[PDB]
Amino acid sequence: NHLISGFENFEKKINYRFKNKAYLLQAFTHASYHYNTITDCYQRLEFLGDAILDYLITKHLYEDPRQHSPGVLTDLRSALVNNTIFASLAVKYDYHKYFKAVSPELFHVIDDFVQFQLEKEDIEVPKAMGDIFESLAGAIYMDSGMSLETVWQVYYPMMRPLIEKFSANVP
Amino acid sequence: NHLISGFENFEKKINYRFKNKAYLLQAFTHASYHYNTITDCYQRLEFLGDAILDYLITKHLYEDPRQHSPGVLTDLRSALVNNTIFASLAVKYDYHKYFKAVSPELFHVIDDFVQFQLEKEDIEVPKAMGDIFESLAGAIYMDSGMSLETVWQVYYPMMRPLIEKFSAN
Ligand SMILES: [Mg+2]
Ligand SMILES: [Mg+2]
Ligand SMILES: [Mg+2]
Ligand SMILES: [Mg+2]
Repeated sequence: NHLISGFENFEKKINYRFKNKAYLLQAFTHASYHYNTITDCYQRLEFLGDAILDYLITKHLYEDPRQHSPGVLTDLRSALVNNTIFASLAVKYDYHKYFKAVSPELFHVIDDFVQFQLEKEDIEVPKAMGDIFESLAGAIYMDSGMSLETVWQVYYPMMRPLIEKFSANVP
Repeated sequence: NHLISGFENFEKKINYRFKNKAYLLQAFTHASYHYNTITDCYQRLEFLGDAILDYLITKHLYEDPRQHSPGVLTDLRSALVNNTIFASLAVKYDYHKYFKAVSPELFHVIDDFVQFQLEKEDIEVPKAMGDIFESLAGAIYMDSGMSLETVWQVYYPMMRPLIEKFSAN
């Protein structure tokens, strides 16, 4: 191994410590990362985290005292639950530094996207960065004994600025 | 009281008795149903129910001991969480008999779909039936104090046949 080396720094950035680091490793393992022979890649956990985040965001929007009407609920959800915004948040919280892959093509797309985001429509969005925003939510869920509340404790702080920005002026 | 007349039979069909029948009424109230001026229409409950069902079905699929691959999980979820399957289940459980709306076109589309399902690509699927499969889940969630487990106690029995069938194919 060197597989889990360095993960403590990520845990500090999102403020969550894994009990079973295998979940965190799985979350960050791309299908091309053949050097990880101890867990699967992140796809199963992405499948799970995807629905988890959809539910948590939906619930938050539904409960917001601003009492959005249905068309607005729908627009807000569309704008907060999509691969592009999930990627932008992943790179904002350094997920790309712990991602594991073997892909010069991913490197290129991620690198351009990360640069472009820091200076902030035809920039290519790296879908994998959105996918690990989802997979990590799944990992946290699984690590905490299937606790939605733990996931939201971690994820709400990262999403709150866009939630507030969009809920004041809906795209 | 005019508005909730006969809802006790629906409650028996799905095996859930509402603590506050307002949520049941709201779940079945289409935006066109101008006679109801005591609750909102179903759309806010549909918004919530939609994500609730996607979570519960995703979770079920992920936990299945066959350890479906990602590709399979994704295909099963698409086959199980779509407006058409939801509309077919709503109708199978008589949701259409309690739907409140003012729209001949909608009821015509529902009638034809209900018939087509009894006779069982061409047929028009009434989106509103899928929408109220979602809204009722949202309603049960609210009525039960935002309990995901109560929703699934009601909804799993309705979905199990299709979950088991698609999961074997
Ligand atoms: Mg989703
Ligand atoms: Mg994804
Ligand atoms: Mg949905
Ligand atoms: Mg719907």
